[PDB]
Amino acid sequence: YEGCGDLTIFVAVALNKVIGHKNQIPWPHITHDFRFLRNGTTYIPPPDIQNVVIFGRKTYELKNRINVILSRTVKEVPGCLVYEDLSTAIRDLRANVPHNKIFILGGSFLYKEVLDNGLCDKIYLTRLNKEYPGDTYFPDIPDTFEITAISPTFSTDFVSYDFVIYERKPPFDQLLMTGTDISKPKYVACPGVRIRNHEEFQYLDILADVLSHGVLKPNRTGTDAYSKFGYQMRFDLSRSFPLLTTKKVALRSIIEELLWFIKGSTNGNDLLAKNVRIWELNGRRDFLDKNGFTDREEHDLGPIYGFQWRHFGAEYLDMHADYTGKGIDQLAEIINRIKTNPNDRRLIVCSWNVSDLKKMALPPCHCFFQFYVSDNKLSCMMHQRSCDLGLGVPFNIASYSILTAMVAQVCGLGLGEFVHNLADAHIYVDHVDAVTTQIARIPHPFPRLRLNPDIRNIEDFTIDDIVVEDYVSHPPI
Amino acid sequence: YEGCGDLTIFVAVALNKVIGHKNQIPWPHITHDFRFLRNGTTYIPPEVLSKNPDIQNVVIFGRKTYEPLKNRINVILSRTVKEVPGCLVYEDLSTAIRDLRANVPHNKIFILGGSFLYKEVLDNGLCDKIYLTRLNKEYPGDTYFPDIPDTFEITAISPTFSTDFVSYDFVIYERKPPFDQLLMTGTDISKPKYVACPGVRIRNHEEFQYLDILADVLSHGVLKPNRTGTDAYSKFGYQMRFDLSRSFPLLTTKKVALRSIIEELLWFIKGSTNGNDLLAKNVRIWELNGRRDFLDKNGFTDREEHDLGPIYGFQWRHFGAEYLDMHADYTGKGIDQLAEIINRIKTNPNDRRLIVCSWNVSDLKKMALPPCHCFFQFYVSDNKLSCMMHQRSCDLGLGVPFNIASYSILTAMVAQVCGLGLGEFVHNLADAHIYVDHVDAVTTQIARIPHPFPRLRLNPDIRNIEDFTIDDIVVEDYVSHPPIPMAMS
Ligand SMILES: [Cl-]
Ligand SMILES: [Cl-]
Repeated sequence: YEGCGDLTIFVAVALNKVIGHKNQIPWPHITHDFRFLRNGTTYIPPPDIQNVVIFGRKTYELKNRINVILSRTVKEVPGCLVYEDLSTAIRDLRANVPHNKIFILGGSFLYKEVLDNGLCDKIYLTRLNKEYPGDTYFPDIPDTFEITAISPTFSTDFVSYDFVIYERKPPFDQLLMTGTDISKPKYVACPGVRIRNHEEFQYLDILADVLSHGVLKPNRTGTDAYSKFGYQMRFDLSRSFPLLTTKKVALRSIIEELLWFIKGSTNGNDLLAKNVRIWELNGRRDFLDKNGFTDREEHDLGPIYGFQWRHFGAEYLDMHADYTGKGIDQLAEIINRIKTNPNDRRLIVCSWNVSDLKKMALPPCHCFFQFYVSDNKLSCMMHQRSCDLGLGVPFNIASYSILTAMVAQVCGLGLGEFVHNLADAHIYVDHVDAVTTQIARIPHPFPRLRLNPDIRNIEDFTIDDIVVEDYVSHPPI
Repeated sequence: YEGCGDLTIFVAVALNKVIGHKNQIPWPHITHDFRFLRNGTTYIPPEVLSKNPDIQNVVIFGRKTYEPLKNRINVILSRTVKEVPGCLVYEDLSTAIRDLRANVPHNKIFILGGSFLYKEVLDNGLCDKIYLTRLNKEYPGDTYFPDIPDTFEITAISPTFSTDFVSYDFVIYERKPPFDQLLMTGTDISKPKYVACPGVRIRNHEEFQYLDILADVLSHGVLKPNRTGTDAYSKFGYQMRFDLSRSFPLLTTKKVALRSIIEELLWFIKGSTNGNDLLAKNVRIWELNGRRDFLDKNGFTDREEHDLGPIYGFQWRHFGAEYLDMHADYTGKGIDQLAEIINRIKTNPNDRRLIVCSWNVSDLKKMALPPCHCFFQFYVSDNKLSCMMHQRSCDLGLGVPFNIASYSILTAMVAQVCGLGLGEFVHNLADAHIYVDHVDAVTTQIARIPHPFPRLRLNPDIRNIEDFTIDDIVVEDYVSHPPIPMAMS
């Protein structure tokens, strides 16, 4: 295979490695993916030259490109060049047919032959987060390749997906003009990935930033933490559901917790009854008496989140009390105001009720969020005063992404962005090794969120009405 | 001068253009400036370094310039000394360069001064690049750097730095994308309508954060109505940060009324809700919103003129108190958040709950305006105080520059009283907008090249935050472009 190196693959691959079913594409058409494949395969560095596109006899369909077929069962096709061998086809085109670049568009045998003889330098692979029935498969990529580029996660009504590139294996004034010493972070997330458009990299980079540059200082828990202050992350909720994929995150507890905030409950038995334990330790006899709540029942958590959302300013008594018509129903008012005046700049739910702090088991961590409406899409921004990057923050991202999607449905709006402000972002010293493993993992396409579309009031959502589809993740750490 | 082009200048220059005084540096030494000059004049590209291991840069001066500059070929121009301890000497510049390039293997030639040498280099177009340390203070002197020809523009700006006695930055003046990066966005493969200072390619001045946001909102913001009747271009979610140990971020691209910012802050701190307290000091920030017509239109029909309700100050000092009117005595009532958080910082700086919140949901309806700067959080690490503030509604043209300054002063005040050094101010913008009638103003502003930021000096004797007065809060070395008129809508 002399002179047949540097061939580029384009392919779309399901989660179970299927690329074809009965000579057809095993999934419903992804228009986006064909826009992508076209754009990549027609690009000419900046007169009438074209790129070459090669496929096997099976691949049953291309404009503005040279088409080359590999068959031993046909030598004539309308419009196409035909060859019996890959060896023969590459040598011939590169000597006698003037072109820019050669792409390989498929048949498993074409891909296996291209891969087995080390003839491919680059693979543009559309990753689909779903298994599809099939009979034709993309061969395993040899350990000789790594992913160097990742796009944002996208989605259709039936799958989430992205594009990757696999490949084989700074001017002085930019340093001088910082004003600081001219002469490398101890930790870098996925150093091999050079084009880093997956939203999850926002999170990996922050982990890496805190471990590299955070100050080791103490805190209320006893265990110390590396800490740094001030970050902002954004997630496009029209596109994907930002549930982290570099480790497995379970959401059942997060969703029950959100629903419980929405019901305005301060009763921790409501969660335990569903075997949700997030809040258990903070409702126990020990923790309560230690924090001065001698006179309160176990699992009475005080006027925390849910109380503030539905009853801000009401006098708290106990978790059994009736607070209907008491205090200000922030959540209800703000949903109403979104429907009635989407341009309002005060679409805020504040849990940081300063008067009620002394009565709370834990003062709120996600203290404050604000909605925004622009072109019929709902955005949300949330302030998080204390941010556990090891264990906490990933649940918080999902929670407020789900809430925003919930509020958008009931208000008849599309989805914009969740913007998450982190104040004291920290990694506890015990988690340094878990995190080091995490930032080394290449992220999968994010999942999608599907809400029951019949639900028209925020109070009517239940756990079955909130489904995350197509969640592929690395193992739990 | 055949073959005598691309000479590179390094120079340090006062606001009045003085580079020398009695053969001495006019200002107290800036060691940072020497390290900068050193690093710039001794740098060899690794390409060249590997193919010539011992190669050095050349550095030229006239006899006058009185310190050999290690790791460089020191060249010295004179007509009155034929040899110097370990240097090359020449009658004139012309021959120096010709000889150096013909017969003395070197990497790059730098011109380190004498006015006449700078003058000769500029006049004859021999220089392609100037590395200039800008000082925001005039100093007495007798040697000046020549005016820089209109043929040069600034292409790089460092962060603003400061010493005990001046603020300064570094700039570069100069004469005059891979396909996978585009494909892998997943979106269109093929320019924003507005770009701030497009000639500046290295953009480390912090003010660029604010200038880039102005351009972003103009380029991509959505025009939307609001409660003022004047519409605005609007976009959601930004974050800016300012290093308050290096400089005070008073915007330089327009003249900002510092005095009005300070009086307003002191007014918040005292917990006052009487707009007359500001008017009595000819500060008019709040006048429109305490007016009869505006109070009545928003239902505050039995309220006294310029009684603004339980806004900011009241919330900082008396959160949860019952508001009666602006004359009522509230001492002891409500929760004194400012006092308590100040106390928490001293007692336990690693507390993760150092929050002052003005967004009192129970009091929103009694307010003239619900607060725009809702909520701020303090943070300590390495004995440095940082602050993060959430602004729900951000008037980019008029309000935001005041906010940045206001909270930077506050963080400095709180730092001083807690015995802390200075960290960062971190500004979170939610609804960031440009009103339609500020569009020309801002387009003017974003083309202007930032000056180095000023410095903040607090009276060190003040130990309680309530004892600060305007004389105690000084901003030094403020250089700015002219003011830009903008209507309050
Ligand atoms: Cl407003
Ligand atoms: Cl905490």
